Amino acid sequence: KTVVVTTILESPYVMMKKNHEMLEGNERYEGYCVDLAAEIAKHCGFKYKLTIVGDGKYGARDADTKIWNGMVGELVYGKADIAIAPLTITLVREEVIDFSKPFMSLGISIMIKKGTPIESAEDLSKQTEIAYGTLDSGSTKEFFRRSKIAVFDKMWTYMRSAEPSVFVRTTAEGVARVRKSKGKYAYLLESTMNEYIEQRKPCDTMKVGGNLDSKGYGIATPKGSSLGNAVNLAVLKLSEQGLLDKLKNKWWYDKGEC
Amino acid sequence: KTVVVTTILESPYVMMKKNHEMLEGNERYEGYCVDLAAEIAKHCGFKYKLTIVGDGKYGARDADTKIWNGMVGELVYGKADIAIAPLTITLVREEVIDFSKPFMSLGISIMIKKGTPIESAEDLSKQTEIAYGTLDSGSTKEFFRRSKIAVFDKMWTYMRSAEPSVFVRTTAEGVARVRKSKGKYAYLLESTMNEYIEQRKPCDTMKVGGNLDSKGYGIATPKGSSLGNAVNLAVLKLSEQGLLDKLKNKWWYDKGEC
Amino acid sequence: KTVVVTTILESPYVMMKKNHEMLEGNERYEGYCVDLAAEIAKHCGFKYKLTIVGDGKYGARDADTKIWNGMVGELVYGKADIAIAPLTITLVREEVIDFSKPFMSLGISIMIKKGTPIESAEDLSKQTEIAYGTLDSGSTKEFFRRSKIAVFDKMWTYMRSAEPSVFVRTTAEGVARVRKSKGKYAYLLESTMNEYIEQRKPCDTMKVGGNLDSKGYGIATPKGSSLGNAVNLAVLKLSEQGLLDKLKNKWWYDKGEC
Ligand SMILES: NS(=O)(=O)c1cc2c(cc1Cl)N[C@@H](C(Cl)Cl)NS2(=O)=O
Ligand SMILES: NS(=O)(=O)c1cc2c(cc1Cl)N[C@@H](C(Cl)Cl)NS2(=O)=O
Ligand SMILES: NS(=O)(=O)c1cc2c(cc1Cl)N[C@@H](C(Cl)Cl)NS2(=O)=O
Ligand SMILES: N[C@@H](CCC(=O)O)C(=O)O
Ligand SMILES: N[C@@H](CCC(=O)O)C(=O)O
Ligand SMILES: N[C@@H](CCC(=O)O)C(=O)O
Ligand SMILES: [Zn+2]
Repeated sequence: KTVVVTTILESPYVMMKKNHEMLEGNERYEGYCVDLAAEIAKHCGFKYKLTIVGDGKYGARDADTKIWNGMVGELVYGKADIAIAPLTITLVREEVIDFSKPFMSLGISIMIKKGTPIESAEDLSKQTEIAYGTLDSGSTKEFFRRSKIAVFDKMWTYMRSAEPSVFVRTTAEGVARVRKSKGKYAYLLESTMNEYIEQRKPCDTMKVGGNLDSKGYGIATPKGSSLGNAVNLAVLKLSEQGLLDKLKNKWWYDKGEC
Repeated sequence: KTVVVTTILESPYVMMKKNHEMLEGNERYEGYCVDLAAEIAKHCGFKYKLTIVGDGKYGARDADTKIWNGMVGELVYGKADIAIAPLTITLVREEVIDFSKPFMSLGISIMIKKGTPIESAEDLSKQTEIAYGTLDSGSTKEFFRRSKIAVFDKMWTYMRSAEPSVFVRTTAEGVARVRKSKGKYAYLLESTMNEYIEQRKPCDTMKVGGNLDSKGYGIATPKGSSLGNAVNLAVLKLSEQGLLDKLKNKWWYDKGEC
Repeated sequence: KTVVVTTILESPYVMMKKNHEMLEGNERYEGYCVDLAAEIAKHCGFKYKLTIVGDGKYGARDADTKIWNGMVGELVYGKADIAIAPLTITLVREEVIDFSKPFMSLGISIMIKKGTPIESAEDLSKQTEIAYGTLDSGSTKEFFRRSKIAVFDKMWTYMRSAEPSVFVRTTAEGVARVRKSKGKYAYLLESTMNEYIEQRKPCDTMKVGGNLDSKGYGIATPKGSSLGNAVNLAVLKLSEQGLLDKLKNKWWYDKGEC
């Protein structure tokens, strides 16, 4: 039984392998999460099909509709057997899907175009010149939507009324937006992505500040999926074998272009 | 059946005719909106009675009570069939009443007694010496109250807290307050009134800076009224036949005194 | 359902990005109306497909055939769910389609090559040296065609009978013609496009005089469409949150080249 892995195009976790669009199969993709999926499938002894979540969303439960979209939805509604993505372990997702132990640590972080007078979330919150937003339908946005933390809950008050929307559809759009914004837009996103981008040409962005929180990417499987246990042990195996570090190095730093 | 037209004594939209005491019914009044109402009535083929809004207000929803006052309330509660007044098309209002397309454009503008060291909203927001307020129960106030724009949020933060109240009940009061404040009061009001006032003796006020927002006056009708369509088309007709411009010229600039 | 947004390639409202040779769906497009469509959609919470009106016309009822072309037609004949375009609210159009409140004001204005012996429509109406025309199949043409106003009537009389046609198929054609005409052609186009063009290199054109009239672009939906309401409310929300002015700034002025 081929495990349907839901994942999302998000560098460097999962990326079309240059010139593999026209291709098919898992080999098309590359990235930390593709390798991870590999080491996971190998350690759990399963065949998997990497599928890119249709709506290209990580997963959020639509308010009112209550319907999970993105990779979470995939798992929740049985469209996918497992999500091997920079899928943030969050409480609201862990209620509806299972998460392996984190295979990666990240925090919400601020990406700014280099030179933006922003050193912290506080800075962002304390000012108006510089818009900032998050991926919509992602844990970051939810982090802010939900945070009682005075500075975030506020950053949210701003972001949620912000217009144009400070929310971007994709990390690339946030990043593009930061780059295109002449520093007038700060993108709140996961330090791992932020760190990846920081290391990619045009190298005009950087992570400033520490992370606004600490979380992890877990491999998500549907609630009570039998894969969960295997995958979880796999992740831990992988972690202890230094594979995750090896992978993170491979995908973040070994290709550093800055 | 005689259309009850709610309107508001607001120059030069609706004004008691110099005599007026010797006149009855519609003929008491003259002004852009009286003329507009005449042509709207003629073009929608209804007989109407101009009636001034009891509370002389345009209309805002009372927080807590959620009751609408002013012309909006007159429509909302079925005291009037139509509002033909410089009634600003706003989101909260369009939610409870219908507006023809705007028959007049306006923006929130600043009226200052001539010679006030203010050239913009940013200026007012940046200082404390010159008070500034808007008509309460009006769209200008609601604009600031609901504005997320840094400068206006600041301004609203100030105005909402200003003591004594920077808000006025009538434009006449705001205008008087400007004229009497020796430049210590800037009146945030709609450019149309501001322009009109600018052009009337004592010619001591002026609009400064551009409009803070762009909006329109719409002939309002109760949500889902039949008149709405007719009135809307009549407004478009009147607009296109140049009547609106002819009326605006007649009432704003033909009478100019400065 | 995915709302089908008809709109028109008209800078800066809707324009092909720059690599629209590598993007799909809505991201191929950029511009004020593209941004407008996005927030409109985000606020009305619908998915949309931007689709450029086939005939690249705005909408005019073909005399004799009585068939609406352009985006009006697209809406009138059910090909589009909504037009998010510099579509002029006009009487004839509101008779067949629904317009939101205007999301942008404009007036018919005269674009002349900078330094053209023209300062007004009266000026144009008085002379024959400077040809002037409008966009054909536009509200601007129809304004003149249908104008009862002596001057615009004379101008119409002139334009309709001017040879070669003073009318142009596109704004670019009109603009090019202004430029190429060494100032012997005045383009009567909406102030907004006039202003946009003014702001674009070669900066050889300018809006002269006031507008001949005042109208707005509204987001159009088929008559009695459910969307109309939400979109109208969206437009108002957006307008009040300063979005439309931000967009206007972003697309007109923030890239100003003159
Ligand atoms: N940085 S940290 O060690 O304090 C830290 C780490 C994690 C925290 C919280 C904190 Cl304060 N949350 C967990 C979530 Cl998955 Cl429930 N992940 S974590 O990276 O181990
Ligand atoms: N300039 S103005 O305020 O007098 C003005 C504005 C509009 C008018 C007419 C006039 Cl006279 N027409 C409407 C059309 Cl949509 Cl029926 N639009 S408008 O910009 O609000
Ligand atoms: N300044 S502008 O022309 O771009 C403009 C005009 C109107 C906007 C917003 C903007 Cl940004 N909002 C609408 C709503 Cl208030 Cl009914 N009216 S408008 O005058 O056509
Ligand atoms: N990793 C995030 C997506 C990126 C973000 O939200 O910043 C998630 O699972 O929702
Ligand atoms: N036209 C405004 C009143 C004037 C103002 O608010 O300044 C309204 O409809 O509320
Ligand atoms: N916006 C216009 C087109 C341009 C023009 O007519 O000048 C319309 O809706 O017809
Ligand atoms: Zn390969």
